[PDB]
Amino acid sequence: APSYRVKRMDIAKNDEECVVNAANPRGLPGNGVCKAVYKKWPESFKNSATPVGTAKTVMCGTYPVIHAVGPNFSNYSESEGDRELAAAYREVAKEVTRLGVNSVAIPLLSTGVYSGGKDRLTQSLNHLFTAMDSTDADVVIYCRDKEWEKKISEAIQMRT
Repeated sequence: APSYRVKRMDIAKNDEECVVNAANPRGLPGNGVCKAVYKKWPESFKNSATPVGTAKTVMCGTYPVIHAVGPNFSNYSESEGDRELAAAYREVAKEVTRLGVNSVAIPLLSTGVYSGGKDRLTQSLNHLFTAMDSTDADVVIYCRDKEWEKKISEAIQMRT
């Protein structure tokens, strides 16, 4: 079983053994988290395009960057987007297990510019939990908003 913590800081500064990028299907530098990952690990974007609902790892030496493509809710129904978001997280979990890493830095997928204007903290975080519960990794969730940090921490505390 995994452990979970939350940090309010730039995920490009993580101290974990791998990072999950909030990637786009074209493999482009993007904005937000995706652009912060591109700035720190630009070589991880070599042939990183992957479809919505999937994850694709590009290694930077022995440091994995796991590009996870959540849906943009502006282009999906709520129910189809929800399924694709759950799927992206399941694919992250499978990659984390395959890579044998002890810890993983992970942002909340399909928030911000992919959220369709809606607050998707609970939705996205719950799909993260469901997927990562199948691993034994130390999971560190990264956010930038102080209010989201508090809500993620409270959600973590009331699972155990």
